[PDB]
Amino acid sequence: VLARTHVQGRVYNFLERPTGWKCFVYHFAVFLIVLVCLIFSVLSTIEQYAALATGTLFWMEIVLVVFFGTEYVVRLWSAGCRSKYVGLWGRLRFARKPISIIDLIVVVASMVVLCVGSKGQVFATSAIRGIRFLQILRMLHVDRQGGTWR
Repeated sequence: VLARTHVQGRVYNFLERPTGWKCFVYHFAVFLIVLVCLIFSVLSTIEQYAALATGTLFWMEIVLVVFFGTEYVVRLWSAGCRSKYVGLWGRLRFARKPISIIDLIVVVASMVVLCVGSKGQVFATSAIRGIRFLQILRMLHVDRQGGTWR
C-alpha cells in the first residue's frame, strides 16, 4: 500500500470516466474482441459437434464467458470504486434501460449455461444466440462517447 486499492479504484475510475483515454483504448479492444468472438462463433457452432467425438477449441468459449461475466461485475465494482457491496447492488438496481435489462437477463443465463454443463446443445445455442447476441447490441450501446445512435 498505498497502491493495492489506489490501483483497483484506479481501474474503476478509468473504465468509468469517459475521456480521450477511455475512448482510445477501450473501443479498440471492443472491436478486436467482437471480430475474434464472431470468427470464433462460426467455428464454435461446429466445434459443438466435434465435442460429441473428439478434442476441440470449445473450452475458449468458457474463457470468454469468464471474461464477459467478470466484465459485467467489473462495471458493478465501478458503481463507486470502493462501493463493492453497496453500489455493487445499487448500480445493478439502476441498470433499468432496455439493453441493461437484457444484459442482466443474459449474464444470469450465461452462468446457468455454464452450470447445466457444456451440453445440452442449448449451452451452445446460448453461447451463440445469447453471448454473441448481446455483443452486437454494444455496437449501438457504443460507449465511444458521441451520444451514440440518437
